[PDB]
Amino acid sequence: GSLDMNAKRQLYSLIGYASLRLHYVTVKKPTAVDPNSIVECRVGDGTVLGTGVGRNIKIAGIRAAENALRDKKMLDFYAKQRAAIPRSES
RNA sequence: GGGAUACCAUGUUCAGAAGAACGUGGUAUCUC
Repeated sequence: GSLDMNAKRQLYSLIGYASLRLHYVTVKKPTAVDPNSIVECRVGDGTVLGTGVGRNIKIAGIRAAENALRDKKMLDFYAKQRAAIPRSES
């Protein structure tokens, strides 16, 4: 299918190059009165592949990955980019 | 007695392209 295992595979394997600067930030810190946690699938400090939320947070973590592999246009877009990438980059 | 997050610690597992990440021991809060 297309989740967790398949996700991590997409992110790193499919779009896991050098300098990409992945950035899955965790927000909404879970609690014993509302575990619910949302993830921020972003990279480069200005790119959001998607977002995810879940009760046991994992669904949030996963949903996060599944979120990044949900934007083929963005995914592939990076493929080319990764290949292009000009000079003078930080 | 079931289940969920988390803390200290430790590792296994998913996969089976690739590699990521979750698990596990116990204390506790909540909850059923």
